[PDB]
Amino acid sequence: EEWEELGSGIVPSFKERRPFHERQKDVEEIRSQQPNKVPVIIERFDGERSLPLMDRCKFLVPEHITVAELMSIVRRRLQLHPQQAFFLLVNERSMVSNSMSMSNLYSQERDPDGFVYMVYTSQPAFG
Ligand SMILES: [Mg+2]
Repeated sequence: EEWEELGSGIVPSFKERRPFHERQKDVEEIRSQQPNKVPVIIERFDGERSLPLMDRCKFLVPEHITVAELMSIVRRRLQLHPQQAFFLLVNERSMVSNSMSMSNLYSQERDPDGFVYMVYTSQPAFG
């Protein structure tokens, strides 16, 4: 009569893995060390079946980098067919390949814990 664990195979996300205060401390220290860099969490969308997983979810992006530029990097890193559909969301909102800096994105979209959370999908918003 011993407790058997279930669901070892279901990977938790970053927020599920680490507590708020422990996440908040990571951003505090990193911002002090490298203040010209933006903390980002980039994970796969839950339902997603086409696009692959990456080994890392914690990332540092220089302030000057563009949203368009970040999408190309994330797209390149996953090694996809060029026709394959790729979208990158912040707070469940799709992003256009636009000219805005990571520092402007960070100001506008940061989570209370200090990270910006992004998720990548094959599913388009509309259509
Ligand atoms: Mg889950």
